[PDB]
Amino acid sequence: EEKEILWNEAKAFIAACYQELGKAAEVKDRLADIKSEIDLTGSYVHTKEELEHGAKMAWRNSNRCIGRLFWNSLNVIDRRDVRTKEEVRDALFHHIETATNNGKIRPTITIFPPEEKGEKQVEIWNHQLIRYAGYESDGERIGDPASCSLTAACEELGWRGERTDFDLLPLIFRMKGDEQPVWYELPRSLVIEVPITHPDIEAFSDLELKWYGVPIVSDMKLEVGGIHYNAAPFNGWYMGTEIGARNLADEKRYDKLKKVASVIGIAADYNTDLWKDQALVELNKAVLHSYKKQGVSIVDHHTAASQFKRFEEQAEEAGRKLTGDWTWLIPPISPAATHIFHRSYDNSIVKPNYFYQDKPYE
Amino acid sequence: EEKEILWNEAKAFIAACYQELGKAAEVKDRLADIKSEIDLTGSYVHTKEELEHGAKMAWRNSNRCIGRLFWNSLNVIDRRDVRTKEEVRDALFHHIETATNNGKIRPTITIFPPEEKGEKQVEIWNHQLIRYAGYESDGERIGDPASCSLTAACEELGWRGERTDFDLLPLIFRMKGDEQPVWYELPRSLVIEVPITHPDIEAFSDLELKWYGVPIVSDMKLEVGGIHYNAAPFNGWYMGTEIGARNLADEKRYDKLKKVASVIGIAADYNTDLWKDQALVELNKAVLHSYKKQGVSIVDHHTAASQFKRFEEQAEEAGRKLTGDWTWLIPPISPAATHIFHRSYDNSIVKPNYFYQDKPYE
Ligand code: HEM
Ligand code: HEM
Ligand SMILES: CN(C)Cc1ccc(OCc2ccc3ccc(N)nc3c2)cc1
Ligand SMILES: CN(C)Cc1ccc(OCc2ccc3ccc(N)nc3c2)cc1
Ligand SMILES: CN(C)Cc1ccc(OCc2ccc3ccc(N)nc3c2)cc1
Ligand SMILES: CN(C)Cc1ccc(OCc2ccc3ccc(N)nc3c2)cc1
Ligand SMILES: [Cl-]
Ligand SMILES: [Cl-]
Repeated sequence: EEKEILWNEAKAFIAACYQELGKAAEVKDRLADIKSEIDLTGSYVHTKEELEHGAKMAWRNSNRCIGRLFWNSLNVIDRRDVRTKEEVRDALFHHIETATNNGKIRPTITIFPPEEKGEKQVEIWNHQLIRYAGYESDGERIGDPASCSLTAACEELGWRGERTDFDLLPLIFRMKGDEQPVWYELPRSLVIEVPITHPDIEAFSDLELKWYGVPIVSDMKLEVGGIHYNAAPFNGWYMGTEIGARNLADEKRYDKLKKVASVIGIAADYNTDLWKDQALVELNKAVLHSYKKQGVSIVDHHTAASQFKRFEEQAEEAGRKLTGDWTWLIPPISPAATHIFHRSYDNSIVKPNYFYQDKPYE
Repeated sequence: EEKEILWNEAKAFIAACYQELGKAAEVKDRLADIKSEIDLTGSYVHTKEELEHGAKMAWRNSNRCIGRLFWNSLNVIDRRDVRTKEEVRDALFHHIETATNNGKIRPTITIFPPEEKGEKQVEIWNHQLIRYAGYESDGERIGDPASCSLTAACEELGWRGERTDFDLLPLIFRMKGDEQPVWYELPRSLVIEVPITHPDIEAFSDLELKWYGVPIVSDMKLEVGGIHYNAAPFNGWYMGTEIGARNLADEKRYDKLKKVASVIGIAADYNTDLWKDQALVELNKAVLHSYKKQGVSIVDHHTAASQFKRFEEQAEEAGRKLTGDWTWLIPPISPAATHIFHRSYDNSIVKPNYFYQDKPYE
């Protein structure tokens, strides 16, 4: 039964992957040797080539991703050889370093041993390798409320935050066999942060806003040809709106719009003044300015949309069906100013792809 | 066959309508007398009460409408008695007047004779009773490009525009029997227009922007209990983003953002400056300011969203399933700053409702 769903997903993936790689004749035999390995072992192992390309296809099939134009240049790191928690830690540390690249961010994925029996070899608890802690107790809100449950979990395991609004969470993951995860504090020299300043408004620094340079999503499962890589953190660079329009602006996140309106010198009294909209623009301007000023890669939502239009064009030209999630592709500011808003997308799920999986904490 | 689909839609509507009206016991007999009239005549006629309430239910079921909180106060004008084109014209003229109400806009619908055999008694060509003409010929673009095909149609029928960017289209509709529609120029005293000025930036008047006060959508079919009112123009007041973020901003409409950026004194050179986003905010501020300054009703998208949240609450409280089209409910500016963005909606079609129908021109 499980042996079957593995085989069908394998046939579909190998065919498409070898087609794209210009190795269509190699299919027949590779497909045969896989079928054998399935019968014998209950699973099969990807070559470096299959895995690298699979990860790339997976990004290409991510309906919600506006940044897909660069799918083919993803930097794939094959860490299926790790066996220990020191290795997992060091691989994660290394991911941060090479992906950050002094600010010239390389879109990178580190791939760990896949699920065996549906049994995890490694299980990463972090939502992102770099994120800020969050604390809610007795009317006191500190840091990122989205990180509240993970922070409280780390604090059960012996970690303690300094309770600034920007405490870096430790790396926390669990190895197969161990009932409890381990956690490792992050070396500050590895983590680039960007202070938020405004190009025109000097007072903007009084808000003492900052964000981390590299978003490294680490809780999603990569699925390639019937193989489940539940631990495979990947990154791109940020689109400014992620920081300025959501992380810093959402009421249930940092909720800074009222403070932003104050430093930019406008009233936050009437809906008709559109002070929130104005706050959002200046904050988003601020974010872009600050990242560029420091040498940390970032894209604005207009450029991002232009790139994604090219992705649409490149897709049709290659004879590939395009898939997308309109509700996630439009940017949270001025979406009607992008072509994305004015067309529709098929939201079908094609594999290889990245998927949600259940959290171990909570 | 047609007699059947009419009966089932009638049973569903009368039941729900009499339930809401507190007349549940009157159903039995009203339903019986309808069934008779169906057998005898092939159709049935709504009472003033059924029709009024039906129009209200139809608005309430409009998935794409953010303004549904006020569904129950819709002002229904019953003009099923018109037989002539002078009557149709005068009813349309009257709609404009009472709905405008010196700027204190009354949400109004005028209801004309429904389709008989699926045969129209009246067929309105205007998309809205008040709209601006549009001209595209030889690299010259004038007025509203969305009105290009209707403008060219009116010009076939003997109308001629002055070719300003704001020529008011004539009312144009066709009566049953007549092979061709008629057109009637709009009396300027009936049409309120609002010049666009900015509260802070005096130079904004140099753009010589204006818009009409009352959007009166006139090409949709109202369906109430199996009866098709193909001619039933209705109106609300504008949400500012409709004018500032779409009509005036869309490249395929008035396309004013570059001009807006110039008068507000910012460069329109780099995506990272977010000059479009900034332009959009000031233009939208300008629109709201100008409507309020003149005494013409308008709502901003934040207030509109707050009202729609109340509509959600009022719906659940009344034990009614809520339906909505997320992609149309979010406003085209700062959607993530409204609760609408952060939840989902069922997009099922419930009748009574308003529907698209095929255009007679084109
Ligand atoms: C290179 C720069 C990239 C940019 C600018 C970019 C941009 C985005 C943005 C803005 C989102 C929406 C995030 C949200 O609203 O929560 C997104 C979603 C996503 N991106 Fe990308 N992305 C990039 C690279 C990548 C890479 C390298 C991968 C994986 C190999 C990836 C996979 C995804 C996935 C899976 C989602 C959806 C996650 C979900 O459903 O919650 N992206 N992308
Ligand atoms: C009272 C103030 C009202 C406001 C502020 C309002 C707001 C809106 C807005 C902003 C839209 C989206 C328009 C677009 O993006 O193209 C919309 C759609 C709609 N509204 Fe309303 N509305 C109001 C009253 C009404 C009334 C009185 C009716 C009918 C009785 C109505 C029926 C609809 C329908 C049918 C649509 C969807 C049209 C389509 O699918 O293209 N609304 N409304
Ligand atoms: C915690 N999850 C259950 C919710 C969740 C998981 C992954 C998510 O990924 C968003 C995402 C993924 C990849 C990205 C790559 C680059 C970029 N700038 N943003 C990116 C943003 C979002 C929400
Ligand atoms: C694939 N296309 C040819 C068909 C198609 C394209 C865009 C579609 O909708 C995009 C869209 C989404 C939201 C909107 C909200 C308001 C508005 N005026 N237009 C809006 C338009 C629908 C169908
Ligand atoms: C020409 N049609 C095929 C496309 C089309 C038709 C009606 C449409 O109605 C939009 C609409 C409808 C009712 C409204 C009521 C109030 C308001 N402020 N806007 C409103 C906007 C939009 C597009
Ligand atoms: C009905 N809810 C309990 C379930 C539910 C609510 C909102 C949902 O999505 C809203 C939504 C739409 C677009 C988004 C784009 C980006 C982002 N970070 N979140 C976004 C969230 C999905 C499911
Ligand atoms: Cl993030
Ligand atoms: Cl309009």
